[PDB]
Amino acid sequence: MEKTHVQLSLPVLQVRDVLVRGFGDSVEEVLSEARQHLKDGTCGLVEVEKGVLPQLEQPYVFIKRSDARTAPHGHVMVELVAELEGIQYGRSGETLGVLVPHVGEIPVAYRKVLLRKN
Ligand SMILES: O=C(O)Cc1csc2ccccc12
Repeated sequence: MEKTHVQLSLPVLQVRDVLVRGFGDSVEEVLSEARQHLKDGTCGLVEVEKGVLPQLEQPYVFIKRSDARTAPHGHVMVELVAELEGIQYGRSGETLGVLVPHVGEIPVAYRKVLLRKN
């Protein structure tokens, strides 16, 4: 069945290339859709710098580090946290980036993660 964590290599996208700038319209929807796109191989990652979040659509889905002691098989352990109007749904570690749908944009790198599914 579904293991608790899955190894994934996520394409890193530049913010100005992203065509679909979020996963939906509520905290529960964006987390659900993020998880579905991760399962389908159609999720990208944008690294957060000044100017990035105002160019994307709320609610946001972040991947954040879930454990800063080890990174098994060269993949950092992460979990999902959503944000709407400055309030976060989950508490976790440092942000690795914001997740968005991937619809064919050309990435600039890949980020290896070990994702906690739920
Ligand atoms: O391990 C799998 O084949 C399933 C899977 C890959 S990414 C993700 C995200 C949420 C729920 C399930 C999954």
